[PDB]
Amino acid sequence: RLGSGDVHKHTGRNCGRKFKIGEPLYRCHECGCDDTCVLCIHCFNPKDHVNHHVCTDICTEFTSGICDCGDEEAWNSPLHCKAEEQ
Amino acid sequence: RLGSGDVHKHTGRNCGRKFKIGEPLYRCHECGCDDTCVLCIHCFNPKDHVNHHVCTDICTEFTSGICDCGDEEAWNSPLHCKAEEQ
Ligand SMILES: [Zn+2]
Ligand SMILES: [Zn+2]
Ligand SMILES: [Zn+2]
Ligand SMILES: [Zn+2]
Ligand SMILES: [Zn+2]
Ligand SMILES: [Zn+2]
Repeated sequence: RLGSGDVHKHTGRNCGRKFKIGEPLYRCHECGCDDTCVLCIHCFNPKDHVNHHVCTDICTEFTSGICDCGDEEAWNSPLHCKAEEQ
Repeated sequence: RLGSGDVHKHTGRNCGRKFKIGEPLYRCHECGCDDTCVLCIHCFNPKDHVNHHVCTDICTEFTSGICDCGDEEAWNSPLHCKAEEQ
């Protein structure tokens, strides 16, 4: 047996979650390679960002925008996905 | 019948969660009345802080420090506890 983890765990791939209208998300000035790099609520790990300038958002329009957790091109440091924590 | 909510829901009182060593937490420059006002991970709601300067922390020492969610003396605006969201 092996217990199941979080349904948002995505070890081995990019998260790719598509945001819905009204859904919040996170940005980090220091970690994001640019101001389009974002993390969904299931992925953002506060432990990765102590003393960083974090800025939340809410998706307010139909977008093809997606969570960049697990996309190393989007981040300046390793992230530790919150959904991987047990 | 009425379904149970989140075990961290604390409608009607202050949260009061005591942080453990290694536990992350949140601060908001604009919302906190001072730099001692904090929110635990179960309470911090990103929807309350769009375009605010949010700063995470990790508790690194034995403290009597506690989450201030639901303590109106600690905040400059109404918060909407994440644990109340269904
Ligand atoms: Zn994600
Ligand atoms: Zn992730
Ligand atoms: Zn960061
Ligand atoms: Zn709390
Ligand atoms: Zn709360
Ligand atoms: Zn705020």
